[PDB]
Amino acid sequence: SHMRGPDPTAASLEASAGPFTVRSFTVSRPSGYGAGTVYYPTNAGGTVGAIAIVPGYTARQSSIKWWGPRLASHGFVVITIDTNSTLDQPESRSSQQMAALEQVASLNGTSSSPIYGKVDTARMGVMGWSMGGGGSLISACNNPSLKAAVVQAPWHSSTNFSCVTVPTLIFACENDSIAPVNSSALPIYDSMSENAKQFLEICGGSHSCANTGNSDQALIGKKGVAWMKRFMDNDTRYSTFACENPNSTRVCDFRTANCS
Repeated sequence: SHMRGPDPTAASLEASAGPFTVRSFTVSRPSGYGAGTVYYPTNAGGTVGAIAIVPGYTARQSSIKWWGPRLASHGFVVITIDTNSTLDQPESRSSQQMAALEQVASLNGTSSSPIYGKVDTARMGVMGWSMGGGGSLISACNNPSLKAAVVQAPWHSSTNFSCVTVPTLIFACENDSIAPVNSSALPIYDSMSENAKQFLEICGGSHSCANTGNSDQALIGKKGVAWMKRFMDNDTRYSTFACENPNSTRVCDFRTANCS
């Protein structure tokens, strides 16, 4: 019972910004991770959940930053991070992701912070690209109270994510050469038995097909926002957009199970 904003439409979800005004700040003393930018709604009308987003191997915040304003404008506090090192592996990335959520919780309690009192610390979600995606799944396995996960071209040495009980959306990139769909994304998707889950493969995509500047932001943004609003807010006004096949020629494989 955490509704923010009006009933959504396709158009309102496809737009570059949702209903809320977004401001941001850069974390002064990032504690447990490399750097962070916090995006927040000024006017969501209530506390909102928090989401931490982690980049890929070799990559920096810029690679995933487009998600920060996109999600925050629909009613989330969103921290986009740099890892301690561009060469951190998935386990490290998961620890840093959780550290980022932890510092957002601290700042929610800090009267000097722009996000003072804006966060519902009981409602948190995880996202990431590449190893940041594999780290997000680790996070969800270790912390089953997380409300949702949205990952893109996830990377891990294993495909065994049967441990993920949280609602999980996987964006895959059809022609990914780093994390091939058939040997990575689809096995990971199929390993999950215990949860609402979805698999959306972007036609022609390379490993970076869901990153900042991508050609499919209306589609990808609509789906990521819809999944987060549905599951982080238990907002069934978003069931339509979270669960649907989005009838897009830019989707080359779509699967979902246990969605409502």
